[PDB]
Amino acid sequence: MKIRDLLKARRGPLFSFEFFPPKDPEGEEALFRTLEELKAFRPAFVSITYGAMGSTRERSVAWAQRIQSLGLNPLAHLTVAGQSRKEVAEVLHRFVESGVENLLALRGDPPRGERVFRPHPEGFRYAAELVALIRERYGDRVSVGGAAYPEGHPESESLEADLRHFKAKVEAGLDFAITQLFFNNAHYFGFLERARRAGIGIPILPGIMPVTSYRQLRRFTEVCGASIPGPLLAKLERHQDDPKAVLEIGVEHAVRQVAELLEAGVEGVHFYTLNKSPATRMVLERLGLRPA
Amino acid sequence: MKIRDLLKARRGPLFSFEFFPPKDPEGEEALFRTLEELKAFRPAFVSITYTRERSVAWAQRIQSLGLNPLAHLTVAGQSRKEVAEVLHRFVESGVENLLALRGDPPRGGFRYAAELVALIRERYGDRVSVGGAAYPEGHPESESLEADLRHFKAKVEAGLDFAITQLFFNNAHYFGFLERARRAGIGIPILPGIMPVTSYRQLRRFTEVCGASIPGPLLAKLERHQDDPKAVLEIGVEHAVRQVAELLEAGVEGVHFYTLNKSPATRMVLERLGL
Ligand SMILES: Cc1cc2nc3c(=O)[nH]c(=O)nc-3n(C[C@H](O)[C@H](O)[C@H](O)COP(=O)(O)OP(=O)(O)OC[C@H]3O[C@@H](n4cnc5c(N)ncnc54)[C@H](O)[C@@H]3O)c2cc1C
Repeated sequence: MKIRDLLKARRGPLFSFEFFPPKDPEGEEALFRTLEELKAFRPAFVSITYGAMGSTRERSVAWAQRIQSLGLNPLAHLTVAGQSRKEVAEVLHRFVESGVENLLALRGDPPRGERVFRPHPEGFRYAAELVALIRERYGDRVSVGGAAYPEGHPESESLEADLRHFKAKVEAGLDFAITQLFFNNAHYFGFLERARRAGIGIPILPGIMPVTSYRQLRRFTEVCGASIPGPLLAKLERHQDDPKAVLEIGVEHAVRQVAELLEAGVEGVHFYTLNKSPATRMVLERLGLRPA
Repeated sequence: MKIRDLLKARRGPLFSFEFFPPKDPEGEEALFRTLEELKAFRPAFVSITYTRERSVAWAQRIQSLGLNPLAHLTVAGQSRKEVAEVLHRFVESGVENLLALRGDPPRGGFRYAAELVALIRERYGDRVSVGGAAYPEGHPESESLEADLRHFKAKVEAGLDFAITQLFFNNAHYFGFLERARRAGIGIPILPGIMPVTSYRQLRRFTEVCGASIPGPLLAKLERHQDDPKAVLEIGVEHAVRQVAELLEAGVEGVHFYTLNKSPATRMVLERLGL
């Protein structure tokens, strides 16, 4: 099913899950056992994140076909970093010929432990270039999403420039966007209001990742650019070495965030889920969405 | 200044006030003494909720105090020419801001507000700024949130510059209304209207009010302290403060306070917010 059509039905909120590349073959089988269990939940779409800069490229195509084999709807993450325009086009074709109908067009992170993006010398620079590629080569045969940053990309120089680049990416041909994770709902609603004033009408799905360890915060603030609201931050940093209390804190905070988002009639919620972590399952149970 | 211009030019969220009207000459003078007191706060605009002779005089009086009136016009209970007449008198007085209404929040011939918006634009073009009411919680007795939103879109398309919502106690329902509006391609400013729950409850005793859902934790807090009006007051103020702090963090263009002259509720709310 195309995500644009799932969204168009307005059948209540779409719940989606994003997983991380498995470390070894037993972890891979464990992850697919988890996706098999997940089908009962009837997720809207599932994905596993892309790019060890390129990847794992044949691996990520294979994982999308395996997800489809389970009767789940894969969203293929497709990046431009570390790859020529022609390599990007090749991988794109491999996903679509494999029956992937949903693509998330992204710039992609730089390589591990490197902070500054530098384009491939014969590659794209901006995700909006990949969106335009897909639309010109496939049109409506696929449904295309992009990332959105309610608190702004760390590398942008103001929220208003950031919004203007987001509008350009939507106009290149997005059907929906999924946000970077955030912990303060008011910054998501405020992004939605900037987007509304800018006449952007596409569905924008909030992305949520419950805090599961204190060591995540540095990735969250510095790399993802998400602020941690004061009351939450206080609790976390008084409990860093009680991983039991950090987890329960993160779960509680995510439950309350998602409850408000669902009461605000968001088009769906996209959950960033560590492969082994029970954080997301606990959130869903506490919300009444999954059996205890 | 026209409200649409105040909004584009704002240096920060705009605060406006809407007073429920007085019952007697005593309460009339106290209201305008409050309004003069208010000049020090530099409110974006002020108004008084819905007898129309006195309405025009009130607008002139507010202007006389150096305040910017948002004049209310309703289609309810009057002919078309009467409506155009009150309209002309407002605009002849130098009122440049008009709120086109059927019902006039917090309260619960032309038939539709949209027809009055369209009349204003026919007669005055863009030389006035026109708002309408918005209902984040709809008319669920009556239609569907979807049908409600279609009606709002039509009213906006008649020529609104901005909307001010009916009061709400659950911010999520205001954010959900904005999201519905976004998906419908409505980009005009829409200001959240807030009334401390005390005041609303007081008001509902006296007249018919437009509905505003009371969330679980607030409804429960109210009931435990149910007798102890200074407790109940405090609960109302604390709830309105938290609502507004979240609204401002979410980049609302302003906040519109519905107030009983009269109650200490709205004064306390502004005070704790550091306004
Ligand atoms: C849901 C989600 C899933 C993700 N999955 C992955 C994944 O699988 N693999 C991975 O490596 N990363 C992934 N990412 C991370 C993402 O790749 C990074 O955050 C990256 O830094 C930004 O990607 P983007 O697609 O938004 O960048 P772009 O939209 O290309 O924007 C990058 C920068 O350029 C600016 N910009 C855009 N257009 C212009 C213009 N034309 N002129 C000047 N500046 C412009 C933007 O404002 C921004 O600062 C994901 C992020 C999200 C939110």
